[PDB]
Amino acid sequence: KVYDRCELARALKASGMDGYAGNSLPNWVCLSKWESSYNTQATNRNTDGSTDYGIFQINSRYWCDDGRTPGAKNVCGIRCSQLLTDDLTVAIRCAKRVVLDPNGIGAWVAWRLHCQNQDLRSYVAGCGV
Ligand SMILES: CC(=O)N[C@H]1[C@@H](Oc2ccc3c(C)cc(=O)oc3c2)O[C@H](CO)[C@@H](O[C@@H]2O[C@H](CO)[C@@H](O[C@@H]3O[C@H](CO)[C@@H](O)[C@H](O)[C@H]3NC(C)=O)[C@H](O)[C@H]2NC(C)=O)[C@@H]1O
Repeated sequence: KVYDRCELARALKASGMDGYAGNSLPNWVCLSKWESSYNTQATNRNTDGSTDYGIFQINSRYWCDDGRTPGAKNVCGIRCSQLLTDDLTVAIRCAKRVVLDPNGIGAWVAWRLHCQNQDLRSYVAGCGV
């Protein structure tokens, strides 16, 4: 499913993502926008054999099992396939686990590049959240 910006915002707010580990809502909308363009079925293969999965583009080397990534750890304890569903429950739960590591929201290259040290007010504007 390709989420509408405000449709996503409402779904993340409802899942407790606003302030999750000190990361306000606009941070998560900004990273979903630039990581996948709000598409839960987005996939991206890397040089090293790993693949990025879903709306938050979670890597198969540490967080999920896709059966073709060499030396993977599956810390989220899921199949990567579970990150591409229209239903965000599993993606949210894994993303929640990703920001608990020391690097936090800095784990996401799109966040560091287009959201970090920017005015993200516009990503939630008009959503009524
Ligand atoms: C949001 C997702 O999937 N992001 C992960 C991933 O994602 C991408 C995704 C797309 C790209 C693209 C398109 C291009 C490009 O150049 O790079 C990418 C990296 O690749 C990073 C590789 O460094 C991971 O970051 C690395 O990931 C784990 C998660 O924490 C680390 O292991 C953990 O390291 C910390 C030390 O800080 C410990 O606390 C824990 O022991 C440990 N493992 C566990 C299980 O928690 C490691 O350090 C950290 N790497 C560095 C060098 O930043 C980050 O998680």
